[PDB]
Amino acid sequence: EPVRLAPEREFIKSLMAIGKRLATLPTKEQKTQRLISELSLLNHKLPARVWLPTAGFDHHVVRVPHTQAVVLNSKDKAPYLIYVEVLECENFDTTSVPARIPEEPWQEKVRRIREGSPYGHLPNWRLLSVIVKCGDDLRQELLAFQVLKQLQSIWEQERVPLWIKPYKILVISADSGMIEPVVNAVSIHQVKKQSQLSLLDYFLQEHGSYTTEAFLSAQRNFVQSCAGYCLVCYLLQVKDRHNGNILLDAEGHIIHIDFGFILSSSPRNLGFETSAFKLTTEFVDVMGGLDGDMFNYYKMLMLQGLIAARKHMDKVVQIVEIMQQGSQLPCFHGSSTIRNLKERFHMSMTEEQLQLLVEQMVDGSMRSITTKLYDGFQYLTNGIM
Ligand SMILES: [Mg+2]
Repeated sequence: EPVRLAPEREFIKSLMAIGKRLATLPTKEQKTQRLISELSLLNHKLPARVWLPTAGFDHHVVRVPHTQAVVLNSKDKAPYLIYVEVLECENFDTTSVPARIPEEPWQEKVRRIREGSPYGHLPNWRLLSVIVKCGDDLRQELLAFQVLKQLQSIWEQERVPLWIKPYKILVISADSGMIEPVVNAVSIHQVKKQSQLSLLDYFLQEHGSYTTEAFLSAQRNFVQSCAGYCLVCYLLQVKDRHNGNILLDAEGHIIHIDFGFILSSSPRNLGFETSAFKLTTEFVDVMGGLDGDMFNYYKMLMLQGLIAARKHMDKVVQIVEIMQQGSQLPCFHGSSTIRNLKERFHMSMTEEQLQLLVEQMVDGSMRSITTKLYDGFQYLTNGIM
């Protein structure tokens, strides 16, 4: 029995077909009801010789818990999120399809699904998640994912301890795809809404006090991820940054999501911004303030990260150029997109100049901080303060 492709195609198509039927429904409530029925049907055919390509390890799909999926918010479309139970195997080509067994945080979902699943006792059981978008073009997300992976590889190679979290994208059609969500994390919006704390106070409560290893560890993770995404947002010109599309994980890292406006995507910023990455007071406070060692570390990481990126520039630009040749995406706008991208690597600068640039960029990223208004008047008047 060779690895047959038709089962897999039918599986992927079934997920898209579900989305299409949900999209005929006006209300979220109705889509939720329909989704339960749809997933129950899917389970008729499982386990099967099919896989979720976003897994990143060989496995068979065994179950899609039909009550546990989520219809996501959409004005027009019908995006949805499913949890998918799989059994890991070492080699998919040699492994037989598993025999059927008859019938909040990530951590609680995993617990509840495992307990309710006839497969949940198996040691090779794993829960995966995927967002199915049957009417959204994900090629721009895929480009971002490819670039993020490349930057991650560059920083690893150059031993720069920046941290980012590329999330997997599958492009199905020109107007459909799949996204592996980042599950161990909540938007900063919700972290603040639920806790009613600043991020600093949240860290002190959740991780520990200033003298604790946990606090320092979380702070280090926050800085390394902040620096990583600062560079990502600058190089890719990621726009539409807000607390709804920045997540916080249980380790203190931030994760940027939703790359719907990158590179030359309209509308262009008219406020002379170097990047839409904004370093708020709240963020600077987590780093222990403007004069703090962790803020200095942040700036050092930005410089070492940019040095590393610059050194391997062609690896990143090539990814963008290949995507541009194949596709007519909104983030491309004729010649200038690539020119401007290359210029953001600062190939002509010395490391001394790059250090000065990082200072300017960091200063600019805090432009929304009220202190900058208060203490910026020397640039706007003939006074020296
Ligand atoms: Mg002046």
